Amino acid sequence: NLYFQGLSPQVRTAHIGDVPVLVRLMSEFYQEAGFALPHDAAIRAFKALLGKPDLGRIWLIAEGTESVGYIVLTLGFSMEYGGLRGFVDDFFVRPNARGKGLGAAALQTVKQGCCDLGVRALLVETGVYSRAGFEESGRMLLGQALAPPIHE
Amino acid sequence: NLYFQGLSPQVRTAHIGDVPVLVRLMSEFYQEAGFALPHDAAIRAFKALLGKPDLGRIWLIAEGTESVGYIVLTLGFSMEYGGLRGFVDDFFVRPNARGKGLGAAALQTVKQGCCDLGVRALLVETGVYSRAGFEESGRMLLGQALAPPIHE
Ligand SMILES: [Mg+2]
Ligand SMILES: [Mg+2]
Repeated sequence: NLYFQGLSPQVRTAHIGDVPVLVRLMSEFYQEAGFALPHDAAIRAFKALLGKPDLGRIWLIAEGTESVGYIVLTLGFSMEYGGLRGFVDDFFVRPNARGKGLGAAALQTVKQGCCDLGVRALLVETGVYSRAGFEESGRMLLGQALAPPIHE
Repeated sequence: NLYFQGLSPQVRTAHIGDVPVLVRLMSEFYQEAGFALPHDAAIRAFKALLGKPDLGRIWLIAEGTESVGYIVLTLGFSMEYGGLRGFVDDFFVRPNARGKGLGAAALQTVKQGCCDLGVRALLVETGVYSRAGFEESGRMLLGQALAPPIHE
């Protein structure tokens, strides 16, 4: 199939004016998991990231006249690669918009963005991912919170 | 035991002049794993990180007149926390200097550094970690390389 027939044009860069829609989408994403998302905290986070491109990038996933999803890339240095690595830090497609290939398109867009930026690797914390070239790393992830998460 | 009797003063911030020692230590770290580390790539990586504090921080672990280890903190945005999270990105103590509590001191220093910076969480990819408050996150990590790692 040809480019215009596919879903790549449906994934677009997000701007400051998109914050209200991004907040709604993140709120839906959180509600689906049974969490309440404070609107101030969400606004703060999206504005912080949009205000400093060095931190990463956000794309919205469009269908008709609506954004029906979004994906967030965050960036950090990696000694293993001697350069930046990226994370698919958050990724949401509305339930009604799933199973249409939008998620796959979003991941391809982020991967292309990474290559364009000279990003050396792309990771995600967790089907759609496997087909996008994400495979299990085999590394045990440890952590500790130093502050409450955003939904608190 | 009192502060001066402990190992916290043994963990110090690294500067540009430390690059030759950092490269040797990273080379030892890599050789222990059976890898050869290109010296140009190592120099490039340490200089990049030391040149841009927004990317993270490096500490050296001192014993007598020698650095016997180092630890690297890298920083990235996290939507989950609505702020920066940190990674213990690399961590090496020379074999002869292990089992003396130096690793524990290094991790405490990084954790304090994170709190001072308003970093919201601290993660590590993988005993010493457990006692430093790192516990299994339960999240499967997926990834794909977009470029060769530093030892290639
Ligand atoms: Mg999340
Ligand atoms: Mg490493």
